Amino acid sequence: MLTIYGVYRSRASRNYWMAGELGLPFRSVPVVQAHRVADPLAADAPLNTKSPGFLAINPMGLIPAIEDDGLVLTESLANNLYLARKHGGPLAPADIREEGQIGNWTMWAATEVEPHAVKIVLAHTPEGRAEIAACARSLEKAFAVLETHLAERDYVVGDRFTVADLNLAEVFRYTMSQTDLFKRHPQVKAWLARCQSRPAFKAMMEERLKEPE
Amino acid sequence: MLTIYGVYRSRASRNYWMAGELGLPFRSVPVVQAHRVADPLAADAPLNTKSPGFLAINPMGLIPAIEDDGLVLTESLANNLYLARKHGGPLAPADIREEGQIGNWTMWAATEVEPHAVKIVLAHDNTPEGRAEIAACARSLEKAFAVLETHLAERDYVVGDRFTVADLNLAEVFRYTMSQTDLFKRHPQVKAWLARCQSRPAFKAMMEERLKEPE
Ligand SMILES: N[C@@H](CCC(=O)N[C@@H](CS)C(=O)NCC(=O)O)C(=O)O
Ligand SMILES: N[C@@H](CCC(=O)N[C@@H](CS)C(=O)NCC(=O)O)C(=O)O
Repeated sequence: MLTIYGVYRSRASRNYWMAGELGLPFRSVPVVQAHRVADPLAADAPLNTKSPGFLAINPMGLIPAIEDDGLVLTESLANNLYLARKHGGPLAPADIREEGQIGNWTMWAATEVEPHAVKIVLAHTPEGRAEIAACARSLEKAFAVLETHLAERDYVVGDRFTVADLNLAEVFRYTMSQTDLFKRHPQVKAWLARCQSRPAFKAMMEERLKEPE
Repeated sequence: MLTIYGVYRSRASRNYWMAGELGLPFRSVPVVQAHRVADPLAADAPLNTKSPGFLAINPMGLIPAIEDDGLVLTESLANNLYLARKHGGPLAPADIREEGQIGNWTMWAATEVEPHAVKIVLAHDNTPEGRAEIAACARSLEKAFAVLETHLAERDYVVGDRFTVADLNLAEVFRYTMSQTDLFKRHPQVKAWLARCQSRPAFKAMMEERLKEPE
């Protein structure tokens, strides 16, 4: 069985959604970020990223981690590529060419988009604008590239929803506060709505909503 | 024949090394960073990341890009995973579990090591307060070094007790940190692992070509 370590209000959401798309039963262990807990090492602290039990399985001290048949993996987007390769189905690459493409879009998201995106979710006056207008403009390159790629496509790879769309959608979810950025990239706007209208996404976010902020 | 776009004095070194490890024939197309070039769009300009001809290959305008039978891939570390998977041999994952592990280490390097590593090399290539800004980045890397150090206590390589694409990927990210001698001093197993990776003939041959390019 699959075990997923991490609260839904974290990058673990990427793995909960993927598991849902694949139809996998899983066990959720709601490990909390150590900064959202007042004194992480107290006996009555919630299970968190600085707990020795958790550090024994992910020495990096970050969520998510998943454990599948003894194998522990600790990188959210890569976790998803592994689940797709393992379990197959339409979300998985169908040939070596798609594997390259899916891998390429996933790493592009991780290195060129996520770092700026996540700062916006941290940010979320003239001072609040400048810090956001900086991270917003950074993303113009990324948005433009995806926008052009989606001119004649509904999905990034193989004319169907894949793990590449799922990985990307979750990174781009961090940017949704930037209304203006989406308005000038309508193909990305349409694509992200298309990804988020899926039942397994809805059902992930409903579980997520049950955790206090 | 594989085409690799990018000068060796770039992240394309990662793909040149990998191709060499795999014994793949490739065509090297030098593409420089547009900021190193006086007039990137002028007709006499060397091919660069802002050249329309190149932008038609990789719309992101970054190097490396590899082209394999029409398929264009544009993320150095992931390019190597693709090459390993396609061509096989001992650098490639032998099964789904190793694929998981090799993928995890690669994404860890990309998201958790490289950003700080890059800022070392960018400041170090290009002051009393300057030595303090670097120490901030150096401290952010302690975590990552410690984790790899622990993992290497009783391993010579990160996965499957042999040199794989995960080692090659990590080695190239960690090369960016080599100026930070105190960090390596305090993590002798990482230092020994890096030297072991760099002792390999394909790495030496990649660095020999690299050294021909001006700077
Ligand atoms: N690259 C990792 C990043 C993991 C990560 O940064 N996780 C955060 C939560 S979203 C965390 O656990 N932070 C620990 C803390 O700040 O206390 C991944 O994508 O899984
Ligand atoms: N994340 C990509 C992109 C790497 C990247 O940004 N490369 C640099 C040179 S190593 C570049 O293209 N610079 C061109 C410029 O922006 O001037 C990868 O790892 O392949």
